[PDB]
Amino acid sequence: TALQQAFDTCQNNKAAWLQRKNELAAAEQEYLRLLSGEGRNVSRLDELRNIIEVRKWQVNQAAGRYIRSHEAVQHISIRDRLNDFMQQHGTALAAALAPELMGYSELTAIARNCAIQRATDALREALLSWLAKGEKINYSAQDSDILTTIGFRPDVASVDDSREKFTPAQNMIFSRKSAQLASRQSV
Amino acid sequence: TALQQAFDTCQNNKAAWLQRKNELAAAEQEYLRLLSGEGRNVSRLDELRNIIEVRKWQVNQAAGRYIRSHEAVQHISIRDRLNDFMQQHGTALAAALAPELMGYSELTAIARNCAIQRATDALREALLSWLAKGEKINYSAQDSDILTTIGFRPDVASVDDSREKFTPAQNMIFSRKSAQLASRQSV
Ligand SMILES: [Hg+2]
Ligand SMILES: [Hg+2]
Repeated sequence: TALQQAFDTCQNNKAAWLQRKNELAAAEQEYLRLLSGEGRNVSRLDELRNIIEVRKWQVNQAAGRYIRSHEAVQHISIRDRLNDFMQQHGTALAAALAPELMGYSELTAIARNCAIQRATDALREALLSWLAKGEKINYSAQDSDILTTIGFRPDVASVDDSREKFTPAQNMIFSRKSAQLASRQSV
Repeated sequence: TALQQAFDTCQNNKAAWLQRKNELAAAEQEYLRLLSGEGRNVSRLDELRNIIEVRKWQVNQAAGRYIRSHEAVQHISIRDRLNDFMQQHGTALAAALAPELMGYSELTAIARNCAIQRATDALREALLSWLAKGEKINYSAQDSDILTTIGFRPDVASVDDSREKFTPAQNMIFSRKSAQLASRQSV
């Protein structure tokens, strides 16, 4: 399913994000070791300084991509579970909304928009009243394992990491440097 | 119930509106009979001209009041039937919306607004997809007799009748003249 793929991608993206944070930390650590020593490796320091800049960008990109993949999983589940819900109870729901919705398949564009907006306001009010009961809400059983596994929201750390904005021109430079970093043989 | 009262009021208001339209027509008819005759009852004509102006205002007011009472019946039924719906299926609906709604009773004001808006967008999308099936929508069985009796929408005649706007100052004058018209003994 699309949901399963979306979950595999989210899990992959979260790992990539944490991997980048590890790599950055490893570079920061080597840099600091050199700053703390007696030597003065001008070129190694300069190269590490460049690497650190690249890793920060990678952390930022990975964090954003992870957040979007996380939201994608939830978005797909909601859509799909709501479709199943309407399959079971659409008739009763529409019937309750009949004074707004009856004759929908015959309405003009302008009429359909009004009808949907008003039906939507009524639904919102009903949802709000039900929510006020304070009943605890669990995930749909069908998607509970996946939704539980991914967590309710991405950690704020990923939001902090992706806050910085990079232009397309910057992404061009950094994506080039990333590829260069990826083909480096350590020696 | 509030719905039963609202229906009694709608039925009353529709009758009042048609009654006013009859009264106006009766005055217009007497006026025309006089215009078509040989006589020249200056004062009766002038009084009829005044009466006709008052009846037009009454038709306008009654029409508006009828439309609002009709919408009130539908508004109450939708609210009530949706409440019953949530009573039966709220848990499943909320569960399907869990990635948006879970933890709602704990959210800040800003968070609650976002959560409701997003849950509401998802609902709208689900409703739209279900509607695209083109299944015919009937009234909830509980309110079907009342909703059928009142009709889906007020006749456009009532919209035409209430289109004209009257200021509070005009309503003051006309409401006075209406009362005067009501205490007239015909002679
Ligand atoms: Hg994930
Ligand atoms: Hg009515």
